[PDB]
Amino acid sequence: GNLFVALYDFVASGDNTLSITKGEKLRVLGYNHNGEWCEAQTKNGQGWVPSNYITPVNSLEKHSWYHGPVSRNAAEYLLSSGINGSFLVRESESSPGQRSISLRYEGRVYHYRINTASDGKLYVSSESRFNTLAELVHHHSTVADGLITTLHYPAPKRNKPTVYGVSPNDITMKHKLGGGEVYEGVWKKYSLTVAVKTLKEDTMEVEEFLKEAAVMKEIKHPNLVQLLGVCTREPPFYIITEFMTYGNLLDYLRECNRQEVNAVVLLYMATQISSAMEYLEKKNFIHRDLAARNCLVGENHLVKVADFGLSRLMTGPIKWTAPESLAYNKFSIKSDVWAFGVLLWEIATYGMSPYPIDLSQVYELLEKDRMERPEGCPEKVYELMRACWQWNPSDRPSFAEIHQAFETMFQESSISDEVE
Ligand SMILES: O=C(Nc1ccc(OC(F)(F)Cl)cc1)c1cnc(N2CC[C@@H](O)C2)c(-c2ccn[nH]2)c1
Ligand SMILES: COc1cc2ncnc(Nc3ccc(Oc4ccccc4)cc3)c2cc1OC
Ligand SMILES: [Cl-]
Repeated sequence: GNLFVALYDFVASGDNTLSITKGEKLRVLGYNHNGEWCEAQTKNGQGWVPSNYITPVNSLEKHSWYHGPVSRNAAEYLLSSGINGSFLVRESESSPGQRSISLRYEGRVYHYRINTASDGKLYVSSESRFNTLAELVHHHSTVADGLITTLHYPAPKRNKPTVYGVSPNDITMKHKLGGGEVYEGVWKKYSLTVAVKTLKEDTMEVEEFLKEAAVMKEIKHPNLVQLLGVCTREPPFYIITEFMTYGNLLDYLRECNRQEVNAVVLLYMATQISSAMEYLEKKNFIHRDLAARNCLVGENHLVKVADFGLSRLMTGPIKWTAPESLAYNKFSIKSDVWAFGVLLWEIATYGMSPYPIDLSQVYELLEKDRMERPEGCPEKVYELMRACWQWNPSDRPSFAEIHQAFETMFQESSISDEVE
């Protein structure tokens, strides 16, 4: 009804950004070039606001139980911390317009489809159809009516929506890491915590460091780290990226509390990384340094991938390479598929050192037959990483194929159930 409602809290602290509290009423006056920001007027003032942080009043997103387009296993992770009656309504990522209800009950997560009849009345069971989705959700929150339990408690959001650009349109240096290249720091103009990477050369050339970053600036995916800025005017070049509070994926995995980080969490991270790699491959970009250290962990196990196009740097890296990448200097997605298979072995092993096996002869060890089953790794997952390690690179599945497998691997089961 011409009005908008804020879905997430946003602190302004920006050029002309407007602070919004969840549930505030907004009148939208316009949008910026990319649409990631929109000018809004509220009872307090006028200013720019992230577009994904607010939704139209007539929108179905105004409801808490509607999480928009959500992966099936992402929804399963969302319901992992729930109780009986915990539920969410999601849009199918593979085919949009298809709606599903994910409902948690006694440790299980059940998925139901909201099918539309010839009348257009959406329904879950054929005996009760409704004109609108809100009617159906209200009815199934009143009685179960064919569901295993009533839709009682909408699931909370996993993370705030990702925005591209700190503004609609060198600086403070904090502590580095501790040791045992990348520093944490503050941007004053927007007063936000960022990560700054310094570098020397070899891969970081004179004109490549600027023309390559232009392609990197166009890297925009929820599971890919965002290149906020670059500073090439000083002998130490600065790479400004988002900040992830939990840091290294390998360090997280080795120190994590496995009761909180269970098999569903592991598949959530794997699906995130696979979707990031699918986005990178579909754009014809090669990561080249895929591994656990180059991934980062965020809130609610939000995983992002960094160090893409980095190739060199840090280095204080043999086992994550393709057999054809170090023998003949290959540049391909399939090498990244091999690195992804090693990464998934690491995830299945909770961060164990790969090939645990003489390094000085590992190449040969591969000319004939690869790591064995981790304890509890489902045979499907080992099969996937097995395909990811092929002597001929053409025989390895695409990252899109890997993601499609991952989503449909446990359609009639649970990864927690299929541990053994
Ligand atoms: O959950 C586990 N694996 C998993 C989860 C999700 C997967 O799918 C994906 F998609 F997420 Cl990769 C794939 C694998 C798991 C549980 N327990 C384990 N332990 C055995 C020794 C004991 O102390 C603890 C191990 C293990 C074996 C070797 N090291 N660790 C693994
Ligand atoms: C809490 O601990 C950490 C938090 C982090 N938060 C964000 N980023 C990190 N690492 C990073 C930063 C910039 C960078 O530069 C590039 C970015 C993309 C592509 C190429 C280069 C590479 C890695 C972090 C590292 C951390 O400890 C290892
Ligand atoms: Cl929306």
